[PDB]
Amino acid sequence: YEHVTVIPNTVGVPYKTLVNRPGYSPMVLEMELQSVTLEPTLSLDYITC
Amino acid sequence: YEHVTVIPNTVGVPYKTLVNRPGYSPMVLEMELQSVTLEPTLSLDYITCEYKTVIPSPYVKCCGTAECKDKSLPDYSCKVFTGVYPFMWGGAYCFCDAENTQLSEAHVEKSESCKTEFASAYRAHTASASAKLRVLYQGNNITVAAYANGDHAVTVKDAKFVVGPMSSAWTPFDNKIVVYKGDVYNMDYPPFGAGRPGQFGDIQSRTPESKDVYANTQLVLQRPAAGTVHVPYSQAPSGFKYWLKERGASLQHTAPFGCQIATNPVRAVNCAVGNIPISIDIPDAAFTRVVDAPSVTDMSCEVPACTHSSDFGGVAIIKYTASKKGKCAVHSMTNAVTIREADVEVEGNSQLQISFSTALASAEFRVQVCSTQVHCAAACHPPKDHIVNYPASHTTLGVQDISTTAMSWVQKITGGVGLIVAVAALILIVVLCVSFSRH
Ligand SMILES: *[C@@H]1O[C@H](CO)[C@@H](O)[C@H](O)[C@H]1NC(C)=O
Ligand SMILES: *[C@@H]1O[C@H](CO)[C@@H](O)[C@H](O)[C@H]1NC(C)=O
Repeated sequence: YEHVTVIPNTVGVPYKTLVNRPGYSPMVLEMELQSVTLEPTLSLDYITC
Repeated sequence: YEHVTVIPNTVGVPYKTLVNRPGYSPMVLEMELQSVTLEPTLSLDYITCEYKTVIPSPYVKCCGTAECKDKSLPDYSCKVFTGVYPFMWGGAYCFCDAENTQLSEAHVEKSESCKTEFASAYRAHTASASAKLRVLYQGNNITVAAYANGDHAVTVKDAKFVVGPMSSAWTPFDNKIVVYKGDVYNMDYPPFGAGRPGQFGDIQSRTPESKDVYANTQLVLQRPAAGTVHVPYSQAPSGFKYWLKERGASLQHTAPFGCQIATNPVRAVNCAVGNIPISIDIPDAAFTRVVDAPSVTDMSCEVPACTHSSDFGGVAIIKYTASKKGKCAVHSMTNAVTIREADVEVEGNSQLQISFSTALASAEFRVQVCSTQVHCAAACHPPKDHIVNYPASHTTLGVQDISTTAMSWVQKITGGVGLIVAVAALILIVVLCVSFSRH
């Protein structure tokens, strides 16, 4: 019951995914991105003022 | 009619049987065997238990020489030791210095525990089989029971029937069996009066209250220490008392085909071996005339979803047109497909949905609904799960097993060479017939 799919990294575009498990009515799920955050690991060297 | 059928000895799989009386609507009877018990004939050989070493006070013969008296006790042991000078709290028990002797005597008996704590050695030879069968007869579940030898007719609700004899005579019990409280062991116990010391059967009696007993315990009395009043003797390590350690595994776990062993009485339950014949006679009152049953037309079958699995993974919707309201029997003419439902209520121009089990990936099968066959073409998919906790019910499949594209593929692969062989034969013929007009 694990469905693996690949969606483009674009916010605000609804994507349709069809899960068809045999003997069950097909189901379409719409997926929507809202934010993709890239948090880098920071290391403070020094400050200036 | 008198209907004879053979069903496999497997618990939890319901089998449907089609009774076809000419001029009468077919009748489907659903039978499922609940339990099959194999109670073997028991012959009590003997009982064994813990012994008790009865050791009386030693006969100290002071200033004299003691004499052993010959008694007929089992494992009777007596030994006279010379030159004993035993000491008590206030010195020597004997006035004489050296001519005093110690007579040591000992004998073995059954312990009291023999009435409660005991092992029995039985001789099992033949088993009487009996079965309890549930039959879906006329919309009702009826439960019957009879011994499956083929010579016990049971008539319930006007249905006369007899069961067995079993096709296979296999039994999990051997000739020699040993029974202890709730555990049964297949063991070649030593015969009665020939036990070995330190082994199973060192002390044997015939019944829990008998008075004579056989014993082979190797009791050997040793010489007592100087000035010590005690009775040293060689220990008799009871084979029964440590029998409870090297037992291994009882037959409950080791018997093949999943036989369950119970005691009081000892019996083998649900031994999945072979098939069983059952003959059921029933007069015409259960039967319904072909004219009295509704007829049908314009039958079509569609399988919108099918998966070949242990459960009812196939569902088929049959659109039809009938003539009147009534009960109709459904039966598969193909052994590879099994329908859960046996009887349906037909009305008119309606449609029916049935659940079926199959092991074949494709299923081209004809179903005789209301004494009329309809062909259904299906394709079934493998299931996601590998382990089921209940056994399958669609197991009847072999090597001539129809499938999907496969047989078209083996057709397309069989583009043989016989055309090229024929044109080479033509060349050979036209060479021979230049001068082969005679032979
Ligand atoms: C219980 O003990 C009685 C007497 O000691 C004996 O006759 C009987 O077989 C025993 N039953 C069980 C189930 O142990
Ligand atoms: C008969 O018993 C079986 C199992 O208990 C059940 O599935 C079936 O519906 C019953 N049928 C009737 C008519 O009682």
